[PDB]
Amino acid sequence: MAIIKEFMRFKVRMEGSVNGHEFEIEGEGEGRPYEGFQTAKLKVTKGGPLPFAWDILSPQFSKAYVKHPADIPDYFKLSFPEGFKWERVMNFEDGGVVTVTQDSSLQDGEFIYKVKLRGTNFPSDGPVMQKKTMGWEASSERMYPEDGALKGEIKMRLKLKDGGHYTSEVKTTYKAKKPVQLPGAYIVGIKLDITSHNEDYTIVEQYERAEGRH
Ligand SMILES: [Mg+2]
Repeated sequence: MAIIKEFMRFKVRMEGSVNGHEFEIEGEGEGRPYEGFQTAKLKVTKGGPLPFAWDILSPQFSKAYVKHPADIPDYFKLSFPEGFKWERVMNFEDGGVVTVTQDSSLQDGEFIYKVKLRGTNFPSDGPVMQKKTMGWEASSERMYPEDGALKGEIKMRLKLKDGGHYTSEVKTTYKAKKPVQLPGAYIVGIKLDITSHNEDYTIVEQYERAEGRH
């Protein structure tokens, strides 16, 4: 029967560095892929506590869980079980840069995610390295087919604790491991929130809702 069930779990591992500080994270998540929501519980397993804002990592922890209207081919779901890769660059307005690569697959009944991230050039006195952030505004990820993959572009807005925001220009390329039907251009509306964290953000739970529309 259907490869992807109405309820699905995942496991994730991230290896990363930000301004040369190495860390690892392991987590697990679950959600309802056709309804477009999911939760994740992440643990810093190496390199904790992190000396920077969790918020730059949160968008790196799951595109199988986007609700898609029936007339827009669901590139992500169609790619399983083999799955898809994605690569991302986030150019923040004060010059920090985060580059990410990710592999998604369906193995032994659950999604498996492997992420590698490199952040550099965050100013030492900036909101990222000083942990002065408080979560992302809703995003519209503009998806368009290009050069045989699905490209997404976002101008993301990170809220500041004091009031105000901090901007990032994001480009992602999502590419199935086997050829799959690409959609036309469309938009994925996304909202991500940290719903729980321990004091030093070595255990973090986050909730995301995502839905495609024309
Ligand atoms: Mg299993």
